[PDB]
Amino acid sequence: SMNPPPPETSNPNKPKRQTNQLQYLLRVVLKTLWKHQFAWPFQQPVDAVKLNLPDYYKIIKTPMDMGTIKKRLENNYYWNAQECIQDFNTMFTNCYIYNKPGDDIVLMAEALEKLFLQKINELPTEE
Ligand SMILES: Cc1noc(C)c1-c1ccc2c(Nc3ccccc3C(C)(C)C)c(C(=O)O)cnc2n1
Repeated sequence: SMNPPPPETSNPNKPKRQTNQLQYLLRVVLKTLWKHQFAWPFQQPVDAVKLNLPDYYKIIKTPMDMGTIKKRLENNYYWNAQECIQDFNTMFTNCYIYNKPGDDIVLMAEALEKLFLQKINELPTEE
């Protein structure tokens, strides 16, 4: 029972929406990040069991990953772009909180975050 359940990718009680900004986040931002050579460790939830990180979910209480973000986008889980941007930010910050500066995973995260920030800089106007 070591890993927690993953973050939800759908919810019957959460209102759903498609916006051009959310479309951009899936088509341009996530797509660009997903194919980056350092993306793979972020493409699914951290498996603290398999990775032998027994304290991971003791430290990180709001886990997030690009696999979850991808599904949320594909499922129209979000109401707005801010919610999705928040998930990306949580993913990166979690990584910086858990690992030490100069760990390879942190360098990988930093590469992805730089690219993330460049793509969301050109987030289009709503509608
Ligand atoms: C993401 C993330 N956030 O915190 C941690 C911790 C991770 C993380 C780190 C490594 C992962 C990983 N491979 C791995 C395992 C041990 C040492 C070094 C690495 C790499 C530098 C190659 C990433 C894998 C994997 O090998 O499948 C998956 N998720 C990981 N998450």
